[PDB]
Amino acid sequence: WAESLIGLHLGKVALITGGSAGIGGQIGRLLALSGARVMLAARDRHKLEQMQAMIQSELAEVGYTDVEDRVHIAPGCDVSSEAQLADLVERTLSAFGTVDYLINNAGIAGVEEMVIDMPVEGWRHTLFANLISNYSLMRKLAPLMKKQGSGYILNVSSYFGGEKDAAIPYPNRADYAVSKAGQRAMAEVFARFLGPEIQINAIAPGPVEGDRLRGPGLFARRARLILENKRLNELHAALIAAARTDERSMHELVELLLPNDVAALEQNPAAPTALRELARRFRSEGDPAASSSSALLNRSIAAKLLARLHNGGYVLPADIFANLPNPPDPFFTRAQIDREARKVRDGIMGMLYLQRMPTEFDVAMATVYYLADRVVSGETFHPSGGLRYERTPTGGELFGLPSPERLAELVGSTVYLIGEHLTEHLNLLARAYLERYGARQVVMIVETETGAETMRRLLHDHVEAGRLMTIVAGDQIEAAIDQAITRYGRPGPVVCTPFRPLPTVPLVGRKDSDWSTVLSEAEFAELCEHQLTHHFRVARWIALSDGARLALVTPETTATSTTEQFALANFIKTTLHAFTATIGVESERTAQRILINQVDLTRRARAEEPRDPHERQQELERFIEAVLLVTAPLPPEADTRYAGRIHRGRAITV
Amino acid sequence: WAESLIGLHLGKVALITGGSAGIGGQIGRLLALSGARVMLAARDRHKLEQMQAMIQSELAEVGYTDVEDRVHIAPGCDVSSEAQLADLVERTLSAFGTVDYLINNAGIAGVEEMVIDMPVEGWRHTLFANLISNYSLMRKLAPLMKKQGSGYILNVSSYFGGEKDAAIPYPNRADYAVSKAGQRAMAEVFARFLGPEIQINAIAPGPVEGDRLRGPGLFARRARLILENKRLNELHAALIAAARTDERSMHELVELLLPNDVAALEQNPAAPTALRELARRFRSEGDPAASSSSALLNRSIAAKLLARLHNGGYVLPADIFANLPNPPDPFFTRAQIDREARKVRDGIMGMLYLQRMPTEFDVAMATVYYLADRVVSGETFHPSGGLRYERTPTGGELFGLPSPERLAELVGSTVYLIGEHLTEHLNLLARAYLERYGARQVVMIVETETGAETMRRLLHDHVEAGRLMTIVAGDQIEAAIDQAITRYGRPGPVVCTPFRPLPTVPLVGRKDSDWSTVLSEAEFAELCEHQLTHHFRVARWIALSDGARLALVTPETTATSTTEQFALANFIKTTLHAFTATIGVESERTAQRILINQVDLTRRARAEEPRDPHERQQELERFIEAVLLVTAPLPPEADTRYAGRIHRGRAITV
Ligand SMILES: NC(=O)c1ccc[n+]([C@@H]2O[C@H](COP(=O)([O-])OP(=O)(O)OC[C@H]3O[C@@H](n4cnc5c(N)ncnc54)[C@H](OP(=O)(O)O)[C@@H]3O)[C@@H](O)[C@H]2O)c1
Ligand SMILES: NC(=O)c1ccc[n+]([C@@H]2O[C@H](COP(=O)([O-])OP(=O)(O)OC[C@H]3O[C@@H](n4cnc5c(N)ncnc54)[C@H](OP(=O)(O)O)[C@@H]3O)[C@@H](O)[C@H]2O)c1
Repeated sequence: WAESLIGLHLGKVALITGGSAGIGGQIGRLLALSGARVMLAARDRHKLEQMQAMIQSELAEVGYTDVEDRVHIAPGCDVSSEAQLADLVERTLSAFGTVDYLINNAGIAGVEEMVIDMPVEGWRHTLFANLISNYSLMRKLAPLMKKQGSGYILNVSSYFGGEKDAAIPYPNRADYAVSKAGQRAMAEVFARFLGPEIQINAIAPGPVEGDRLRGPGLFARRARLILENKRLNELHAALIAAARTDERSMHELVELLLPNDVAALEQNPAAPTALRELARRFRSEGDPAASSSSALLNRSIAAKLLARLHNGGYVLPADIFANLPNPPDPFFTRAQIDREARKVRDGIMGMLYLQRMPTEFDVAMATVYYLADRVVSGETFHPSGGLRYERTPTGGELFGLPSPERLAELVGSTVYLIGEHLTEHLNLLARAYLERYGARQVVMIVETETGAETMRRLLHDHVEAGRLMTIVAGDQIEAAIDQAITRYGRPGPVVCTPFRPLPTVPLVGRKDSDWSTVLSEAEFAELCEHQLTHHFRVARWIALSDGARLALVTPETTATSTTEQFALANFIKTTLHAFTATIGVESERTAQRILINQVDLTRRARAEEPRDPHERQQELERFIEAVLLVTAPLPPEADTRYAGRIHRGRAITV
Repeated sequence: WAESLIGLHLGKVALITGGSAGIGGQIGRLLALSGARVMLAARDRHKLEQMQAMIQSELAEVGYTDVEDRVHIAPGCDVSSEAQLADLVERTLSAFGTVDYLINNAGIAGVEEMVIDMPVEGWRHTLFANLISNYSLMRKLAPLMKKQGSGYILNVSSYFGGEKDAAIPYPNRADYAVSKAGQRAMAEVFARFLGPEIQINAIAPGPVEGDRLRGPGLFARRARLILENKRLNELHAALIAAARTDERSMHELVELLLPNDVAALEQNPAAPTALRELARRFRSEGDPAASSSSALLNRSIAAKLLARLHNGGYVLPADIFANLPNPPDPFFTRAQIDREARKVRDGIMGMLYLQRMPTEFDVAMATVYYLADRVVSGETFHPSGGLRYERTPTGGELFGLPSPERLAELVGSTVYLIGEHLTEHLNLLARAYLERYGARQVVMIVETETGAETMRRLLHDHVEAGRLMTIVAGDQIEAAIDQAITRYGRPGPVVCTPFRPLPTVPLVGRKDSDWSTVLSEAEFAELCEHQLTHHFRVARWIALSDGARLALVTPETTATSTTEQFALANFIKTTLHAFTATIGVESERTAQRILINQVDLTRRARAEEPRDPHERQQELERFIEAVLLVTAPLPPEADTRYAGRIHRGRAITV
């Protein structure tokens, strides 16, 4: 079977991250059988040595000599650490010289939580390990590839990273979905800069049979979260619903859960109907051996609940769940978790056209044959069948304005605008809301005092009339939104624009250059912070603000933007669609059920941009219409199952 | 080099259409070296024998025995002929038994004209050869594949067939682009039915170095058309412009071109400014050795011009260009055609990220490795780099209503509605136009008298008031539009809905069945006639009707549509986007510059469909808004280069 591999990749040096197990282990193994010298990078030393030994043995059986020189290892390499990536490259270069193939395979599962329960640092950690690491390794190895006249960058993405012009929601996995989408987008936008010497593609496999999924594996962990998230979401919504029709504070309502007894809560006449009906449901649909049928929650679900309530603005002591009786193990039975795990597996098998999952060997084989193709760049290869998940087309240009009825509902509204560098857009938008649609007030949340002064001057008349308020956020956007809430009231429309413009630096260096001016690894992390994390932070906080309609706005491209700006802006556009689409679906699972959509100021081609002042004014009017379409209120009566998903997770191009 | 191929496809029977040359010749050759028994199908016998001999010789050099049994030929096989496809299968089955791989490689260039100059039969011929032939061959070979428990259908599509959720315009190649898009869509929708036994994918190569493109090849033919279409479009527009400001009939204006002398026309004081400025330009920008600088046209361009004028409704004798002096050869010089051909080549090389074209061997190699992958279905593999052409995202759901100003311009308008089976949609739309937007009249163009009576009854009040007229088109839609023009005046909005519903037959048969109830090869041709050719015919005619705004409406899917209806409707949706996007770009090249866009009543998932009467009414209101958005007039002042392309070739999902 290995005879088709002999000489396929002979004379090539390949670097494989996550090379000690899974798909990466198989890629490294098959590249070695193909004639390549491979460097396998991962954290655990033993796992790497075991894999190195297995490959070296196979290579000897096949007929290779000096097998120790063909398979090297780089232990203690966590891809989320920049210093560890710099050490990887130095170790690889000293061992084999110039790297031909950079296989960006490592990809952590991530936080595995809904955005509202996702810590910001946990989201940053996923981006560092799965996305930023890919640029960092390319930045270090592409100068040597360009100098020798050839190279290959392969990013191992996923079916759940979506596609060109379509986003795929991945509920509970937004950080992961964004990182996968960014790996594909990197191949798409850097292709033109890296060519003709370097090829850059992505692989997007569908679900793969192996340790990651089988194990507690991804399926078993997803099963436990389904049951944990079900208990959390049901408690959260019922407490929010009770708060609307009850005189007691959230503190007093949460106190009713302290005996942590499902039966006692159901039988409590002093408890609101919403909480009593909830207790009825827990005992009625639960496993009697599971303590989750007799107890409302454990300290872990209690901590997730408290954090949601605190983020939502409810005043509760941090020690409210300190004396909470801990339920005896198991909270969820083996029977419950296994039933849920098999339902996850069956659902995936039913979606696959071939009704079978590939093995890691199957994916790696297809990838290794694909790597021999020298005439393709900027593409996403699908080595295995994808699912039947919802695809959200991104980039619709033909749209109108919402109905006059929806527009009339903006009269007396509270509008929040977030931004700084887009001064024209912010001034035009605040004026349309106050002058055309009779909004009561606009709260202009800027980054700096210089930004606050620029806006107060541009909007002087509305400032003096008390119609426009300014807040300086700095790097504390959540606390600034909390200041906006206490001081001016909860918002209706929320327009989130980036505080920073895109950088204007080269994306590749000249063949004989040191690449010293090229976008650094730190600058790429900064692009992600300002153009991705910025919106994630706002969306995470605004998702618990009842009645909000959030518009996530991407950077602006013009007829005079540099080619590098076009690349980075299109990289952002695509990566953010994954986030917008995922949180769009997650919103339906919460009691607030806010609207979240994306308005794109970025286009693919320079030719499509306005060229004269009339065309510029048309573009600026389209921006107002696009923002109004996603921020006008969708009446409760109209928010049906059908119309609800139409008004969430969409992206429109100005 | 062939050692990596040994045993890769051993024990497989492959059928390759267009197997005597190009990419197909290389696929057959490489499949044979891989261990497969190959049947090569094409028209010319000599070309097939030459290829068969070359492969058999290589096979012997590599070490194979009984080489004559491994490579067979099927001459006189034109894929556009159904009878010839039935003979192909019988010949292949008798030679090697069950076919494992059906390689649908044959793909004719097509008509190579703008839609307005594209004969309807020429468009049908491309669909028969490039698309219908693919279903026909699958219909004959898939029962044997399913019975043996394995099979593979590979459709050779193109980069110019677009992608999932994105259309790519291919000006002058609409028939070809549609056929390519349909080959990809076939893989996408049949995957779930054909699995788990049969795999179905498409390959979408970008431009390929070879005889097709080099030759007179595709580049040289495209160069000659650029110069021919330039002379035709410039003459056509100038004659249309002159007709607006001149007292003379089109007949009398065309008479000024009869001396066929560029100099005499420029120097003619009796000729309108538009024609005199045009003559100035021909002499000024022309090659002096080319008779196109001294003569206005030849009989070929004169025939294309006359046909446009006749289709546009101008009264001219068929013999107007009978006595036209024929210009001496060359009409366009070698220097002119070569300059244009190299500009086509340079433009393609500049768009390719790798700045190089693959060879036929490169594409075929990548394809043959791809064919070994057993764990992927419903995908489009890109074996070579694509261009940087405009991508039109298709399926935007978030849209509003046009401005009240644009809406107010519908007062007193002439509306044409084309349809029959969508009775609810036609009645609702005609009522909105007449009752809500004060349109003067609606002309309801149906297929049959039974359809006319159904509509006259549903719209009885508007019929009696003289506000709703009915026309019975039959299979003569162009003549019916001409009857509408003479009798009721030229239209503003034109809503083109299919006359026929989608069939409700199985798409695959049971493993042990005869497949006798499965959608036949004739029924698939009929689907294409009613759901693709129907809109093409209307769009081809309406493109010359000044002031028209055309909406192409796809079939309807509901929460109760069969799974087969969902597949065929999604097949249509995607295939039509290619047409809409192409004609969208072509419209800018004409003097009429009408709007053409697509409104989709088809969705990908059943779950997205309305489930109750309230959700159904919301869906029906969205249909009205979507149609209004594409049929409200775009004022001349607003039709800028920027805003013009935004309002053409788009597709929105209801
Ligand atoms: N499995 C699927 O169904 C599937 C489908 C589509 C896409 N993918 C993608 O395919 C890639 C590989 O997936 P897989 O299934 O092979 O995953 P896996 O089994 O989890 O991969 C584990 C490998 O990655 C290493 N690794 C884990 N965390 C690391 C870190 N922080 N830094 C460096 N190495 C690390 C592991 O060793 P250490 O723990 O010692 O570091 C081991 O070598 C990922 O990019 C994933 O997103 C997977
Ligand atoms: N070339 C490119 O740049 C490119 C790029 C993307 C996609 N494609 C696609 O790739 C496929 C093959 O293209 P190619 O470049 O190899 O084309 P090609 O050189 O024109 O292919 C010619 C081959 O097809 C046969 N053929 C032509 N018309 C036929 C008909 N009516 N019935 C049966 N066989 C017929 C020819 O033999 P006879 O004349 O004897 O019949 C010969 O075997 C097509 O589907 C094309 O759309 C090509």
